[PDB]
Amino acid sequence: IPREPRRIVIHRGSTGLGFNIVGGEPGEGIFISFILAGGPADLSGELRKGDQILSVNGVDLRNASHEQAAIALKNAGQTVTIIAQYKPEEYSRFEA
Repeated sequence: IPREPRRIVIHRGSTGLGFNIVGGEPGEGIFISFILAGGPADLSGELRKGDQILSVNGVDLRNASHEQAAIALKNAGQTVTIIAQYKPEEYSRFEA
């Protein structure tokens, strides 16, 4: 799994984008907390639990609140460019 930022294109399906995000207040980061088996994110093979979402369709989400990121993803349309960077060490702060 590359640690460099990676460009991923997901096409929304009946189950949505096929992943969940976790975040907090601005600056805590936005991370993929779950990927649905057989959903669009899984079929791409490119996203991982523990990825930080750096941007969505050119919207910088590095310092976004959970709410800001959730609305960005909801309004990103039916094709979504995600810039992701694998950061399981930071993600784990959010996982019980």
